[PDB]
Amino acid sequence: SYKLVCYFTNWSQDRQEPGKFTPENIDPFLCSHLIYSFASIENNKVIIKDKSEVMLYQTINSLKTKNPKLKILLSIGGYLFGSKGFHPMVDSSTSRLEFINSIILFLRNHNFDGLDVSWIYPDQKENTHFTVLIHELAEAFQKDFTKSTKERLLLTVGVSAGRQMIDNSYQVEKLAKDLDFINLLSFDFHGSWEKPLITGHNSPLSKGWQDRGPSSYYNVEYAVGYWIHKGMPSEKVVMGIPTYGHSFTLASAETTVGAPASGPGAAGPITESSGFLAYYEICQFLKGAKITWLQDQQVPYAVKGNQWVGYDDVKSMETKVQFLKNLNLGGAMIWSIDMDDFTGKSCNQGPYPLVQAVKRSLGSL
Ligand SMILES: CC(=O)N[C@@H]1[C@@H](O)[C@H](O[C@@H]2O[C@H](CO)[C@@H](O)[C@H](O)[C@H]2NC(C)=O)[C@@H](CO)O[C@H]1O
Repeated sequence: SYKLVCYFTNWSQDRQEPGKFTPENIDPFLCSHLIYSFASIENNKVIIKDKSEVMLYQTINSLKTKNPKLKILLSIGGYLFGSKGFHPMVDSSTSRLEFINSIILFLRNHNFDGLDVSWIYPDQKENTHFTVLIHELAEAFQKDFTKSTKERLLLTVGVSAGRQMIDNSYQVEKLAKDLDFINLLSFDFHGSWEKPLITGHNSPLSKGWQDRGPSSYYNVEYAVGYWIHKGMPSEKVVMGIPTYGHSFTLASAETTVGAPASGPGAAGPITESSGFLAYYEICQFLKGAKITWLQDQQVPYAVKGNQWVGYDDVKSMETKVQFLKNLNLGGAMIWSIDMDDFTGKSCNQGPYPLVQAVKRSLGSL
């Protein structure tokens, strides 16, 4: 039994085609779990800020009628929300209790199966707050189940794949008791924010030939091994796989991993954010590009003109699924299905080429 946990986002609705996504684009049988990104916190209570909020509820109810086994979770956190978003809610047990009670009511009222807490990232400063918040949610969800005729609300967390951040942020053995599973954020290993500013892959499975010492932690295999080492049962690790890539503008003629970059890559036409591209943008980028498969890191990168893009393709999906099966992981998580070529129109490999390849690979005996 493997999970396929699929994040989708509430900002993809604002994009033009072929990136214009709403919950109606969701195939109810594509994933085992869907996670809505992201809720907000107002007056210490959970809400959803989304012009299409009430239509989301319609889709939730429709999806769960079509596939009664489907679980749909609500996520709070994400990069933009940061640590600031969790204040003032986390500042006392009183304000945290307001929040936890709001969560139970909201999830039940709106037919959600659970909560994902994706705090990006606690670090030293918020380690205690994150830990207590998770512990209090877990306890409250259990108490609520003790009294309910309904299923216990699930509790998951999106967590760092970086060793140092993991060490600083988490009390892993406690997290292993409190969480149903972790959504391991095994991507954003490299990108245009790095100093020195050199090319590197978003989500390498394995270490680079040039990696030594601390740089040898910056890959998926290491991250998964580290979480397990720290006490997370392998079956509670749901390994994140990205459907976006990180891009660089090259500073010289050199086009290899670790070549100098002047900055992020050119923004994609649809996502309009220099430094990343959705898969449906990558399929356009690849026309006229030279693609290299890294034998050391087991992932591709492509170069065209002065642009360098490290991304994940169908070969990477099948490779990463074989790896997670070999390590007895709980499944795969996707960030995010609304950046796969969900329409099928860009890549000409049918709808959701990456996620279908994950599903097919997971299901293959
Ligand atoms: C589950 C989780 O918390 N994922 C994080 C995401 O927040 C982050 O994606 C980024 O989210 C921002 C909002 O917080 C978006 O504005 C931004 O477009 C988005 N970037 C991409 C490429 O999807 C992802 C990926 O970096 O990982 C975590 O950091």
